[PDB]
Amino acid sequence: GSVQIVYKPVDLSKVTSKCGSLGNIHHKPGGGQVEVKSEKLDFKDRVQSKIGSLDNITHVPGGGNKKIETHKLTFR
Amino acid sequence: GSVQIVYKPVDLSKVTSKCGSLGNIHHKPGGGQVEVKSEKLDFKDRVQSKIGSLDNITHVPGGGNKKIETHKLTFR
Amino acid sequence: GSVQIVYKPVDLSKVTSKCGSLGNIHHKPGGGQVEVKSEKLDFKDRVQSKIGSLDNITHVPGGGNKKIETHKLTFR
Amino acid sequence: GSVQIVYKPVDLSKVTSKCGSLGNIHHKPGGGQVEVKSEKLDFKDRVQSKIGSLDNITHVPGGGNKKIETHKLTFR
Amino acid sequence: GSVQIVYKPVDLSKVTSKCGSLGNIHHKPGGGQVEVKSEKLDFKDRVQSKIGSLDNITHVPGGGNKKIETHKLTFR
Amino acid sequence: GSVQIVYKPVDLSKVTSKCGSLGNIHHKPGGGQVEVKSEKLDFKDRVQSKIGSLDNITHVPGGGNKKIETHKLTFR
Repeated sequence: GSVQIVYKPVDLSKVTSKCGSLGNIHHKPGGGQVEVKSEKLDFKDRVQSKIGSLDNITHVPGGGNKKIETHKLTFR
Repeated sequence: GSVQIVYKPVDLSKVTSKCGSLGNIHHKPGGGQVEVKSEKLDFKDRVQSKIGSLDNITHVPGGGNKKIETHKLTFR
Repeated sequence: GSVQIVYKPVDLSKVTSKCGSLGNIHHKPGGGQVEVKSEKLDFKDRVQSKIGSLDNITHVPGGGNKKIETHKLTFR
Repeated sequence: GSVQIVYKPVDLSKVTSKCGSLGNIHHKPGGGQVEVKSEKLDFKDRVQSKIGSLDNITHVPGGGNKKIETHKLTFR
Repeated sequence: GSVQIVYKPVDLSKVTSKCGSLGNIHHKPGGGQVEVKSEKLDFKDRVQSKIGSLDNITHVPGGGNKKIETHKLTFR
Repeated sequence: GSVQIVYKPVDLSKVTSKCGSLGNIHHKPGGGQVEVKSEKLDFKDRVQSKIGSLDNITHVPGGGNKKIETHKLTFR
């Protein structure tokens, strides 16, 4: 019973993005107000909490192409 | 029972980004107010908390291409 | 039972980013106010907390391409 | 023609206010945003302008009784 | 023609205010944003302008009673 | 023509304010942002301008009673 696995992917890809000019981006928030009123937290595993986070972002890349992959062979 | 694994991926890829000019980005937040009122925290594992984080970001890269990958062979 | 593993990935990739000029980035926050009111913390493992962090960032790289990878062979 | 004026008002008044206790007043605005876009102003007399005034007030007096009066004899 | 004026007001008044206790007043604004964009101003007389005034007030007097009066005899 | 003026006001008044205790006043603004963009000002008389004044006040007197008066006899 010669188990045999020849796992062999190939990949010849491209993720291009040609752009002319990024200009005149304004972003002027106006404050606000948050108020959490809790008692206890008991986080236990892989928790990713964000309690009462008033914030702003301006993510303006000239690129932004993401090519995520994943492989796995859970042999038993 | 000669178990055999020939795990062998290939990758010939490209993630390019041609851009002209990044200009005139303004980002003028206006404050705000946060207020958390908790009692106890009992974080226990891999916790990633952000309690009451008033903040701002301006992430303006000339690139930004991300190529994440992952492999695994959990043999038993 | 001559177990055999020939784990052998290849990688011929590129993550390029051609840009013209990064210019005229302004970032003028306006303060704010935070107030946490807790009693006890009992962090225990791999905790990554940020309690009441009022802050700002201006991350403006001429690059920014990230190529993360990971491999693993948990043989038993 | 002995013109005669015997202008003579009297006033025996009271403006009282008995109160027990002023307590637990909260006032938590949430920001906002204004934007005026004008060209010219040409104010000329007794003008009382307030252009684009984002503001807040908390006027909590233990009194507040106002007794305004006015007299006049424009004789000719 | 013996013109005669006997202008003679009297005033026996009171503006009282009895109060118990002023307590627990909170006032927590949350910022905001204003933007005026004008060209010329040409104020000329008794002008009282307030252009783009973002502000806050907390006027909490234990009194506050105002008794304004005015008299005049513009004889000709 | 013996013009005669017997201008003679009287005033027996009181503006009292009895209070118990002023306590626990909080006032926690949260910033903001103003921006005026003008070219010329040409103020000429008795002008009282306040251009772009971001500010705060906490006027907490134990009194505050104001008794303003005015008299005038513009004889001709």
